[PDB]
Amino acid sequence: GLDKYLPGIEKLRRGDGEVEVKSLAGKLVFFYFSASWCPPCRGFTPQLIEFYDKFHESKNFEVVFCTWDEEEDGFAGYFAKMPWLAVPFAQSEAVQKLSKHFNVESIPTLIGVDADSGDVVTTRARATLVKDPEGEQFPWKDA
Repeated sequence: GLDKYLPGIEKLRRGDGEVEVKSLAGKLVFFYFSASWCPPCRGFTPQLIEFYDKFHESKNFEVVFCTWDEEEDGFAGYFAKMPWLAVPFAQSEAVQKLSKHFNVESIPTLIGVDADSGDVVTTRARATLVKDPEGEQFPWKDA
């Protein structure tokens, strides 16, 4: 499923180490496009962390940080503040291609896909999450 979005990437960062992309089986996967330099990201990130801590297990999803930072030691200090996963900085090319695939023109953006089928579930989770903190309408399915 996730082969389409992250061609040939087999591992993702988690805290200080990594995890196999295989460990995402069965989950809804949210790609989070953000950067340390982005002003509206600052306010949205804590809202996403709150939702994630409350619901990642019970609503069975994962978040994968897809960085738009272009400085290496930017990224790392920035991802250290997040509880979820990240595309490794060295694989920024995959992130750029993913961003184009989903027509992400601005950040923050949050796109949810089904790990197993690859189907896109929601492209507007950044807007809907802020209006639905208790996830009553999760996963905010696209028309």
